[PDB]
Amino acid sequence: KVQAKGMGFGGNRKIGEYQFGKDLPLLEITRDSSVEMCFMENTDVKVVDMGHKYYSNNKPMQFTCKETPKTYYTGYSADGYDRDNGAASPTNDALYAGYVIKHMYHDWYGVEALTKSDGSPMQLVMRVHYGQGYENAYWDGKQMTFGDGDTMMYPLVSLGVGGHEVSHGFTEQHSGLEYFGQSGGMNESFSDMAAQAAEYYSVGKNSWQIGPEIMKEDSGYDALRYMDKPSRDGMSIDVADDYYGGLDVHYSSGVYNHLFYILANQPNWNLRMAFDVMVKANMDYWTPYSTFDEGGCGMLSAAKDLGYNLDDIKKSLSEVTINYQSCYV
Ligand SMILES: CC(C)C[C@H](C(=O)N[C@@H](C(=O)Nc1ccc(Cl)c(Cl)c1)C(C)C)P(=O)(O)O
Ligand SMILES: [Zn+2]
Repeated sequence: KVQAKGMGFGGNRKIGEYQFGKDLPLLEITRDSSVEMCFMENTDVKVVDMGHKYYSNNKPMQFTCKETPKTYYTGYSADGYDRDNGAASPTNDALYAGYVIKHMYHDWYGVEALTKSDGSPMQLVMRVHYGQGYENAYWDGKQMTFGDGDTMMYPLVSLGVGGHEVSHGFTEQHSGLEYFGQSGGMNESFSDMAAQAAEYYSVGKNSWQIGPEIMKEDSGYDALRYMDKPSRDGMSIDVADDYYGGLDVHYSSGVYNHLFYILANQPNWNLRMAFDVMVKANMDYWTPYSTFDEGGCGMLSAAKDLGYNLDDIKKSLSEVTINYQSCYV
């Protein structure tokens, strides 16, 4: 097998169709020239076509690429497409999203996005077309799985959704924030922060929302979540003092989502600087049962290591009613 390039399409009916090879770079694929077969796979990312099944052998998506129709059109029909539920090619978008997320973590932090139990780098396995009408995505400890959506959502393959799911793995392999209570809200938030960071890495801008690009225009929802004012969704909370023990992690995530938005918008600050503090806290300070307040201490320690302004962080923490005075015993 050799290194090859893939030309084709991505996007969906809402955000529009674009072309790998014109609007965005070509995709990194592999080819077995002896059999004129190509694979949606490279060293860093493997795309699996689940075929709307709930299980798979996780072999890479494979498609015919003939010397006489190097660069080849993607898709089982060699036309650049892999259409499903209003998306041009969720498998192309998954291969690109994995590239972006892998290179964001390498370029910004010199770290693998994912690693095995023994520290060896872990290939990003992006499993697409999962299930029948599955309107979600999930991380399972070793790979990222994305449905094709149904009446409410387009296929859930985007930079943001991919960044969110890969970063559940980043958290599991670092702080290990447990997926309930306050630590679980932080876990969810870090993944929503990484969705923004992936967008910022790719195009230098981010929506401050989760999933607007995959919500159908007739669903009645503009987005899954809003980071500037989480309570816009009717359930998420904007400050730590509004937390209660029965609040799901997808709603208590509003605390650190709002905090991330606030910090990134302090004078002189940007998304990358805010994410630097969060990533370093996840890597070096946050503990599996962290409270919101303890997570603020970790942010402060991380910022001190990086040389970043602590008063700007303290002001942001106070705005989401996190008690950082506790950090100084
Ligand atoms: C970026 C996205 C795709 C990540 C996933 C996610 O947030 N999507 C769902 C959600 O809002 N769930 C949710 C909300 C409330 C409760 Cl009570 C529970 Cl149980 C789950 C769904 C609505 C698409 P993930 O965190 O599960 O991997
Ligand atoms: Zn999540």
